[PDB]
Amino acid sequence: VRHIAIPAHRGLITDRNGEPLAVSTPVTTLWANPKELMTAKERWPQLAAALGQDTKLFADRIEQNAEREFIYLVRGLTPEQGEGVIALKVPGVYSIEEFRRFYPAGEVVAHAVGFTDVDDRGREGIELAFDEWLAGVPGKRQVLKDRRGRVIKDVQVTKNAKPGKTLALSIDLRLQYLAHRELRNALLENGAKAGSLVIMDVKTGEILAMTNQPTYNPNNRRNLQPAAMRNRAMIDVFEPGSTVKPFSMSAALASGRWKPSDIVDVYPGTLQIGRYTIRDVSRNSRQLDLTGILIKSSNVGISKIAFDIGAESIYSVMQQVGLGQDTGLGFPGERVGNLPNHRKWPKAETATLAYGYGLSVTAIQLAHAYAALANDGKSVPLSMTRVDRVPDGVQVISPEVASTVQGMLQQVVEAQGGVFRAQVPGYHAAGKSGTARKVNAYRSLFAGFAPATDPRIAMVVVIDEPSKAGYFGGLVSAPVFSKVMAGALRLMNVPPDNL
Ligand SMILES: *C(=O)[C@H](CN1CC(C(=O)NCCN2C(=O)c3cc(O)c(O)cc3C2=O)=C(C(=O)O)N1)NC(=O)/C(=N\OC(C)(C)C(=O)O)c1csc(N)n1
Repeated sequence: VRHIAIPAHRGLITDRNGEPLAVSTPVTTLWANPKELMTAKERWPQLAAALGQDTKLFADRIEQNAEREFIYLVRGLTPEQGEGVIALKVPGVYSIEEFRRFYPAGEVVAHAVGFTDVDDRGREGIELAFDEWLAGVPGKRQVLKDRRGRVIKDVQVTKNAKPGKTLALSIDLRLQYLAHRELRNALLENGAKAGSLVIMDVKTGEILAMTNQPTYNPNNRRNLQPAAMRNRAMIDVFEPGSTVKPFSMSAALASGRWKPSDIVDVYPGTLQIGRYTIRDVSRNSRQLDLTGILIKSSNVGISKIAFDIGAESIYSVMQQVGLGQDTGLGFPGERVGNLPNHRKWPKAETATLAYGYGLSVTAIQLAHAYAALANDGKSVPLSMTRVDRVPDGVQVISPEVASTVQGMLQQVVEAQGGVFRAQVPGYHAAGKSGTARKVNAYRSLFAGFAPATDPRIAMVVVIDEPSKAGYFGGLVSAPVFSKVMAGALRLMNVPPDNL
């Protein structure tokens, strides 16, 4: 008499609308008692054939395990294939009924959902993070064996298996599909190495979509590079560059010393700070109002504002909206990044902070920060699960500064010489481009939200090493935001505010 495991049914993972993302399917494991097999050698070759094993390698194996009462023959056949080889009636060949994950959306949601191992344990993504909730508790059954390992009776069930619990993700499979296709299309269109796209509900903290390129089929994980398994939206850190300028502007408008119509002189489009040189791409400007600084992405303009208000006020807004701060999702391998702090801020670091140099963030943090700005300065906690009861937000930017900065980002998108590729047919949209030279090689960024009049959705597009002549965020990333924001607002029945 021994006690042996009854595997629990692993909980269904669904999208927010109940569409299956991870399903436990019944499969059959074959095992053999070698001590029984050793009395039916004439049966081995037929049994070897049936397992697609070679006659002599199979016989070498049984011989080598002749002292044992258990070995695995094969794991995870269908119930039909399993029943096919049990029907050969080979002494000492036995059937365990098991569960195996199937992922109906495959590579589309692989980074978020993750996978289980052959033992049905969660090892990546949601499968790992919610493993206790999904696995349930195994059962035990009492099994009498004769003295040479022959299973005879099933004496009783000692303890019943408790099933796993259903888990509904925040992901909307319809937005996930749209996000997946358009990031793939832009990646191919730009000969890009990698990229990420994140969509947030600005009101609920919910991640409606999270896709990366490259991806992999979790149903077929054989001969698979690590690179394609990385959930880059959460585990990759990058410099966000000029996409942080709206947080600098937030500190400027909250200081009491700046309003949108104020002028900064950026001539000649450079500014020497000790040994270091601050440089604009476009160097044909003198006076720029604060909206112009964002439209022309003048590093010199935001630097002079940063000198006047102090890095401390800028650091604080960036810390508050979650840049380089723990998200608290508890997701495997999640990076925090780095928001550098100083006891006393020097000049050079005051400027670089203000335009997103020497800062490290995730696509998720950047999306969360834009979510807070869109939701009138209120940060709602992030969830990867369906939110039925929305937790209270924290007011991180005053509602009036948030509303002024939204208006300015609406201008970045809609005004003359603005980022017109980010415009969303039938809607007012708002956002900020960025371009990071990595240490030539570029990262193209667009972060924004829509509709501008009552924000619903925040979105970040990161394309890593576009290899065509176009590398600027406004060229590469902005058109992706456009197509994916259009489809997302329509799938979510958001009334057009620009008709
Ligand atoms: C923030 O991301 C800063 C500043 N960049 C500048 C900029 C940009 O210049 N985009 C617009 C470029 N540009 C046009 O597309 C365009 C089109 C027309 O029709 C006209 O007439 C003019 C122009 C025009 O000037 C960025 C943006 O995408 O918004 N932001 N980035 C940096 O400071 C760093 N990278 O600088 C560059 C990319 C110039 C470089 O090659 O080094 C940076 C920040 S963090 C990091 N690692 N690098």
